[PDB]
Amino acid sequence: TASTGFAELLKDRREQVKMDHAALASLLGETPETVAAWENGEGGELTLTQLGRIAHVLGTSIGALTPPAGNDLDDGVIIQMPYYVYNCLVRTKRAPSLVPLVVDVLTDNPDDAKFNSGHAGNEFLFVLEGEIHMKWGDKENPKEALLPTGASMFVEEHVPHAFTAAKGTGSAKLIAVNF
Amino acid sequence: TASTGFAELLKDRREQVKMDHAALASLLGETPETVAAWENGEGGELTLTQLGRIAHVLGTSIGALTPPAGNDLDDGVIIQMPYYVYNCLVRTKRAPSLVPLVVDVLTDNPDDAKFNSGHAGNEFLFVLEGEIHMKWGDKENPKEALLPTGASMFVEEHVPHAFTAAKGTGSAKLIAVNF
Amino acid sequence: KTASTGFAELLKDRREQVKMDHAALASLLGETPETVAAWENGEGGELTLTQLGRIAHVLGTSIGALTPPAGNDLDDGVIIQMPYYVYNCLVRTKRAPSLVPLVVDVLTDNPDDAKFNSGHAGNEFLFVLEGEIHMKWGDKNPKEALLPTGASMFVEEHVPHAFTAAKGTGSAKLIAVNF
Amino acid sequence: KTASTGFAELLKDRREQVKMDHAALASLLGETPETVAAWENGEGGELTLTQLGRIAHVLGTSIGALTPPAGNDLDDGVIIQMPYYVYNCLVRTKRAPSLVPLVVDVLTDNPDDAKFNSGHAGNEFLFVLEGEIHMKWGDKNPKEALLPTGASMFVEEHVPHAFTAAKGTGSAKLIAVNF
Ligand SMILES: [Co+2]
Ligand SMILES: [Co+2]
Ligand SMILES: [Co+2]
Ligand SMILES: [Co+2]
Repeated sequence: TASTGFAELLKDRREQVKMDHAALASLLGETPETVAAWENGEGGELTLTQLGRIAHVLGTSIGALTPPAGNDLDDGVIIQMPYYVYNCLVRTKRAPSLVPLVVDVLTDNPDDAKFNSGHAGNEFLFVLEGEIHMKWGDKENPKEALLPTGASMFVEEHVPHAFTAAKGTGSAKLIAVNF
Repeated sequence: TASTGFAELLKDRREQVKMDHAALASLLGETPETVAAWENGEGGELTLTQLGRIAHVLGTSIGALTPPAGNDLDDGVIIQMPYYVYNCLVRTKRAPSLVPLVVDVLTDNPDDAKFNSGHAGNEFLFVLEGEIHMKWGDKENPKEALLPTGASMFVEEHVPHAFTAAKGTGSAKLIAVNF
Repeated sequence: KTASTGFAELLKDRREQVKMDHAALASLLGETPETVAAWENGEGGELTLTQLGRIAHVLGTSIGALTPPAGNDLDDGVIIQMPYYVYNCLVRTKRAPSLVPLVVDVLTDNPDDAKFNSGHAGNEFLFVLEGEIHMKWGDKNPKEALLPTGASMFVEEHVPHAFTAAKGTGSAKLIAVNF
Repeated sequence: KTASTGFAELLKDRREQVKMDHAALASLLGETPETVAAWENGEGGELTLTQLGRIAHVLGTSIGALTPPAGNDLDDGVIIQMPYYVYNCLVRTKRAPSLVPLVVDVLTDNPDDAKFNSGHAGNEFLFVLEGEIHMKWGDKNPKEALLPTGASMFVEEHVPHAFTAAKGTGSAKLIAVNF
């Protein structure tokens, strides 16, 4: 469907900027038959660089000329049967930014907490097991919190944060839902 | 800050549609001094109905004339210490649609599952304890799934769904994150 | 669809979303549960801006999220308007509130008097209808350009700008579409 | 900022977001991990549309999410263009791709020949510059209106529309701004 989606979106955009096959073809150094072919679903072998040139001439992005991620749901639902190890939970092309994980935190030395520099999106966390020592903000003088099982947290986009199990408690587990 | 936010947004919108105090005042049956007062932060006693008239004359919504929810974060973070009972987890005015809950499911009779007709937003779920009998789609001939502890699910906006503990297992627990 | 009726429906949606019953919400607002139920029955019209801000606050959201969209002033999808600076306001619509089109008669031809607009929320398209325009933008050390009749321009959000007719040319006219 | 360079950065962001290393991602694409690392070093320019669709698929997202925005063709926030139907394309910008302004010369004055546009993704503002326009919209049982010089109109997304000059009036001219 990449080729098919591109074929449809290419035609819509070309029409939108009032170009006929010949007009777009000239700008790209192609023949109008070649542009007609792309709109007939034959664009599959176009390279990333060529797509960039086409988007440029059409004053838009490759993204605007390609289809959305797709649908992997079953009547609207998708299920997943069951120092840091990441256990990936269910994801879906219908909500690409959703990345939920069960994180096993195996280090219990807060001095050795390493900061993720911040995310582009928000994050919700729940302490599944053990006790977590969370740190955030400025790596040099961070905000901190000892979080027992059952505690929950929200971390806003771009806020640096790190986690370790509470000093000498061995290990802990968190569910992290980035969205 | 409702009054202060309104004062600033009102002035910006009025200016945007090229109205001076007198022009807006006439349309509302008010004096220009009264409109000037609102822009000086004195709009706190305006009623919901009056706000609706002001938004109408300015061709916009009450929402466009009022401030965003606000910031309740501490350097970008907010934490919460620890047939259906809802245990509300952390929420934040910085991401209003985020509503995470620990749901105790106390009914284990799938025949008695009642369908939530669907949400405006998406939902992620994780089976915390026990085994869940999930149903979704058409209440009369639903899709179903038996989900053991550790299973995860995603439910798209407006998809009806219901949950019960697996037949005769007593009770179960889920973390539901609506966003 | 009154302001009261829209609030009534959105208030109920949000209250249920955060799993509060009438009594729980009433306890946070200095009201009885019966009064909260009344609001949900369309009786919130007299609520003040200040009170609406508190309601939004305890529900962890904004007044905007609890009030209806601007409205629909269209006739099956369309709306038609018959026919130093004078602004002739063209058609506007509650279905696209940021759209503010204007025919601007520029009656000063002394660039030295161009007064800068601090920038807009939103983009802007301009088209010179008559005369010659002396345009200025950026840092009020501004960039400058002479725009003859038929010239068109795009100014991105927040870019400050100002204009007059070209020196000693008398007057000019342009159409400015903010969107 | 090449298409290759943008893809390189976004691919790496996404791969890390779903916690896959080079080897894990390589195993889903029929490539070696060294080749995946090369793409992240800017060497993906020859990747085909088909291959990009597969990459997006295994990463649970869209080609759009893995490719750069349209780009910036502005000069400190602005871009300027000097000066049956003939379309004179006015200024456009990659910073607002949906903006397509045009001066349309309408050379047919027989309403019977108005050919309907199935509707647009996006809104549209129109202003009659010369002559009289016979506008049609909705169900190609259409609504109709005569628009004299100076009239303005707004047509919402997806509403089909068509126009000619008013019967026997020769020709007309309008400016159409799609945004
Ligand atoms: Co994180
Ligand atoms: Co639900
Ligand atoms: Co402006
Ligand atoms: Co159109």
